[PDB]
Amino acid sequence: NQEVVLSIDAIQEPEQIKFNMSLKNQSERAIEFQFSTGQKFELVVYDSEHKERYRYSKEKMFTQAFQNLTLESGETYDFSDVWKEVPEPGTYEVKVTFKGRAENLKQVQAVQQFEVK
Repeated sequence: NQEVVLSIDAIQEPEQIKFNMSLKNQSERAIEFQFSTGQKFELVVYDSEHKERYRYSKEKMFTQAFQNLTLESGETYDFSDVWKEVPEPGTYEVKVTFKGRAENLKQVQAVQQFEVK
């Protein structure tokens, strides 16, 4: 029913937490996304008081380059990130937002609860 779908998988590792994402074109048509900088996504890890614990974007510099990307019918754009410190046990939420903009598409974002144990 939705043309594009973003999935998030959060996996607790020994030294860190890993986030695997896949932006999937489920439509029958190719879809173009445009970006105004090199940055492809944003990822933010919220705690139970909605304070930010991690932001992919902090500590990074992106080129001010326009980009033009086509996701074919069925194609996925796969991407991941590592949060380099396990926090304390509890439930958290990761919100990934895709920075590419498709004509006649709401911006693509997903959220995902995950427990650190």
